[PDB]
Amino acid sequence: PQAKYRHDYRAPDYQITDIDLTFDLDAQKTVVTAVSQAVRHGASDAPLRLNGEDLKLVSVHINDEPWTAWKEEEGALVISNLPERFTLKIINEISPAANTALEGLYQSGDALCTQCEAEGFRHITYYLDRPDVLARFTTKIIADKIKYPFLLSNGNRVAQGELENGRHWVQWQDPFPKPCYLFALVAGDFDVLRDTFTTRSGREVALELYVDRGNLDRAPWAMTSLKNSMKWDEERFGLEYDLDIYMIVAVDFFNAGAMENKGLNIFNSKYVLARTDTATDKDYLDIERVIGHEYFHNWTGNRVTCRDWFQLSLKEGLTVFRDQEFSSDLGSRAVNRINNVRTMRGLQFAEDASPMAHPIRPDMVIEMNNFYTLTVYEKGAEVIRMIHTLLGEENFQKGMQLYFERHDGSAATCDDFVQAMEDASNVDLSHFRRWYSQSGTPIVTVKDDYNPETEQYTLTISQRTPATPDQAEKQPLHIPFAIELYDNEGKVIPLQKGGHPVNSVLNVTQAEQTFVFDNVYFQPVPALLCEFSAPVKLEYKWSDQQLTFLMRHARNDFSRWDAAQSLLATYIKLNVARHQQGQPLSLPVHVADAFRAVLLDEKIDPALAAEILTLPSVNEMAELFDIIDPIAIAEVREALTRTLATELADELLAIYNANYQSEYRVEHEDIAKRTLRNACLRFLAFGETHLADVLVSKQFHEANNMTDALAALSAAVAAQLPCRDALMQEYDDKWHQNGLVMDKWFILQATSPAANVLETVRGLLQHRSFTMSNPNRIRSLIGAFAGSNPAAFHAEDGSGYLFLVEMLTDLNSRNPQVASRLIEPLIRLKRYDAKRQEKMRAALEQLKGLENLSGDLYEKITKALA
Ligand SMILES: CC(C)C[C@H](NC(=O)[C@@H](O)[C@H](N)Cc1ccccc1)C(=O)O
Ligand code: NA
Ligand code: NA
Ligand code: NA
Ligand code: NA
Ligand code: NA
Ligand SMILES: [Zn+2]
Repeated sequence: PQAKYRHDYRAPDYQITDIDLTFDLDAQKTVVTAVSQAVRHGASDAPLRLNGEDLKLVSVHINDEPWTAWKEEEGALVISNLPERFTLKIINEISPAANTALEGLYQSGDALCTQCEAEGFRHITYYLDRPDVLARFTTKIIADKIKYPFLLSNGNRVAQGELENGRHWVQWQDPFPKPCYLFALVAGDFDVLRDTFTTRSGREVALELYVDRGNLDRAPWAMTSLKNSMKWDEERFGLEYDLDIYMIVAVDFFNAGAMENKGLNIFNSKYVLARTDTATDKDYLDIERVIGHEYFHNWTGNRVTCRDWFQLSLKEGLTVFRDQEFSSDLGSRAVNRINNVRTMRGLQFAEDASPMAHPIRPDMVIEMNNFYTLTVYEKGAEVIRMIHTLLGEENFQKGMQLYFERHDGSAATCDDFVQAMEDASNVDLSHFRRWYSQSGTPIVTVKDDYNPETEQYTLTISQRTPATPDQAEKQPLHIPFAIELYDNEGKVIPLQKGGHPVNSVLNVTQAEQTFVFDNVYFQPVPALLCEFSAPVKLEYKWSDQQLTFLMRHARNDFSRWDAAQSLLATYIKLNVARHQQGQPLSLPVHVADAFRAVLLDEKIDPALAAEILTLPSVNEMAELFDIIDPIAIAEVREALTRTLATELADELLAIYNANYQSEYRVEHEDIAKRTLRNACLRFLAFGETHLADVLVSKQFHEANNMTDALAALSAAVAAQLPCRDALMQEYDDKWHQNGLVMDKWFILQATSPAANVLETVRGLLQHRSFTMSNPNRIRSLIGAFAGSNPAAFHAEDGSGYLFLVEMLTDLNSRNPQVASRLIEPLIRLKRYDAKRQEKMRAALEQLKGLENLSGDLYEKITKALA
C-alpha cells in the first residue's frame, strides 16, 4: 500500500456537477445505478480515473452509448477518450451483508445504512471519491416495503411510489453541492421522534430521530440537545440551519461515534439513547457533545468542506473547538477546560511522541482512517483556541464571517482558514502557521528573577521541540503564554512596563526571550500558561508552597486544579522510584493538608473540588516519565488513594453525606455535587474495608440512577471489595440484553486490578452479551483491556501482548478500522523497558506477517518497527 503526500495535491482532471443515484436495495445484492454529469478540465488524453473498491461492474455508458474505451485496475475504473462534457452512467453491484468492515453500505441489525467518510463511497459505486469534487445529489431508493418501510437519504423527500411485488420507492434531493463523503442512506424500520425548531429568522425545521422500535423513551435528551445545539450556534456564531428537515438515525453497528452527513446524521446509538437508569451524567453530557459536534459541522465541514484529506483538521479541530465552547457555555467552563487538558497532556502528548506522530495537517498518509486522531482533533482545537486567544472573541467571529463569506459552497484548506482570520483581524499569523506544519509537543522552560531594588520581575522563557520520528527539523513556534502575578495577599499585580499596561498573554516567538515587568511591589507567585494557553509542556521549578498558595488564591478555577496537579506530579514521581525499590509511599503532610482544605472549603464550587479530588489517570501519570513502568504507576495510584482515604477519612465521609441528593436531575449544579460525592466514595472505598463495603453496596442498591449505581459498582471493582462479585452478577442479571449498558460492565471487567483479569477477559469473549461483530463490544472489552489496563496489558510474561495479537489477527480481516484503534497500545513500545520492548516488537512482527495485512495496520506497524 502506497503513501500519499500533501505536496502532491492537484486539481482534478474532471469535475462532476450532479449525480443521480438509484439503489435497488437488498442485503445480499444491491444494484446501484449512477448517472453523473461530468466536465473534463484537463487534457483530452487524461483519462477519467474513478475510485472503486469491491464493486461488481455491470455496465458503462457515456451519453447513453455503451463505452468500449475503459479498463479496470486495482481500485479504479479508468475511462479514456472522453468529450469535454458528458453524462456518465455506471451500473454496479455490491453486497451489504458481506460488509463486515462497516464502510460503505452495510447492515446494522436489520437496517441498512452507510458510512462514507473518508473514502467509503468508492465502496458503493465508481466515483471521484475525493472531497474537492462537489455535486448535487438525488437519490432514489427502491426496496421491500415490509423490511424497509423507511427509506432515507440527504435532503428533502421529492417523490415516492409503490411497485408490484411488495416493493416501494422514495426519492430525495439535496440541493447543496457536496463531496461524496457526506452521502448517506438508511433503510429500515424505526420508531421516530418528531419535533421542530424554529430558527431566529423564522424557518421551521422538522426534526426527526429514528431509533430501533421500542426506544422512543430514550430519545428525548438527544432531541433536546439538538435544539440546544441549533440555538447555541445561532447565539454564539450567528449560524442558522439551512434545510427544512434534520434527520438523525441511531444505529448499533458503527465504527465511530457519529457522522455529520448533510441533513441525515448517522449516530452510534451510544451517543443518542439515554434514560436515567441506563445512562450516567457523563453519558448525558457526551450525548450533548456529539449531537452538538455533528450539528456544528453543518457549517464547519459541510457548507465549507475540505479540499483534500490532509486538511482534515480544518473541519475537525475547528468543530471540536466549537463543541467545547458549546459544552463550556452550557455547563461549567472550568470543568470542560480541565478535562480537555487532561486529554491533551495524558493522551495527545503521548501520540505526539509516538511513531505515529504528525502535524495537525499531515504531510503523508497511507490510510486516511488512521488520521482521525487526538492530534488532528484535540490538538487541532487547541490551535484554533490559540487563534481565539490571540484575536479575542470579536475579531475571531469576524474571522469566521470572512471564512464563510469567502468559502461557502466550496472546499478549503487550513491555510485558507488561517488567512481569513488574519485578514479579518489584522493580526499577523504567518509565524503561527507553523503550528499546522510541525509535529511534537514544545517544551517551555521558564526562569524568573525578582529585584527588590527596582521592583522588577523578569521572566526568561525558552522553547524547544524535540525531534520526532516523522521530523528531524524543528523550529520555534508562536506561543501564546498567559501569566498572572500574585502578591502576598493573593491579589493580582498589574502587569506593566515603563508606565504602560502590558497584555498578560505574552508572545513567546523565539528560542529564548526575556520579559521584564515594572512596579512589582512584592515578590510574586506566578500563575503560568494560564488556562493552558498553548499546548506545551511547562518546565518551571515550583515550590510546594507556591502551588498550595495558587490552590487557595488563583483567580481562575483552572489554575487551581492545575496547581494541584503540579503538586501531585512531584510525589507521583517520587513514589514511582520508591515503588521500584520496594518502598512504601511517602507523602509530606502539607500535601494531604492541601486536599483536606479543598474538601472543607465551603465556598469552592463542588465541580472544581471534585476534579481536584480526582487523581491523574494512569495515562496522565505516564506522561511524567521518560520510561513508563505501568505496574509501578498503577500501584502508586492505588496507594495514594489508600493514603488519602486513611488520612482524610472523616472529612471524606462528611462531604459524601452532605452532597446526598434525593432527586435526580441532569442539571449542572446537581451533576457537580454528585460528581464530588462519588469522588469521595471512591476514596472511602479504599479505606477501612467493612465501612467501604457497606457504603458501596448500599449506594449500588439504593441508587435511583445509573451514575450513582455505576460509581459504586466501579469502586467495588477497583478496591476489590467483598461485595464485588455479587454486585457484578446482579448487573449482568439485570442488564445482559442491553449491549450499551453492558459495555459499562465489560469496561469494569477489563480494567479490573484483579490478578486473573486476563483470564476473565478471555472468558468474556464467550459472554451472552459480547460479540466480535459489534465495535462497541470490542472496544468495551478488548480495547479497554489493552488501552486502559496498562498494568495487565503489560504483564511481564507478555500474555497481554499475545492476547491482543490474537484479537487483531481476527479484526485485521473483519474490521481493520477497529483493528487499527486497538493496535495503538502496542505501537508505544519505545516508552517501555527493553524486555517489554522486545516482547512488543515480536508481537508486532507477528502481525506484520499476517496474510492480507490491512493498510490500516501496515502503516502503524511499519512505523512502530522502524
Ligand atoms: C464529538 C466527536 C469528536 C465524535 C467523533 N465524530 C466525528 O468527529 C465526526 O465528526 C466524524 N466526521 C466522523 C468520523 C470519525 C472517524 C472516521 C471517519 C469519520 C467520533 O469519535 O465519532
Ligand atoms: Na463538482
Ligand atoms: Na463535514
Ligand atoms: Na458555563
Ligand atoms: Na527564580
Ligand atoms: Na500542572
Ligand atoms: Zn467531527
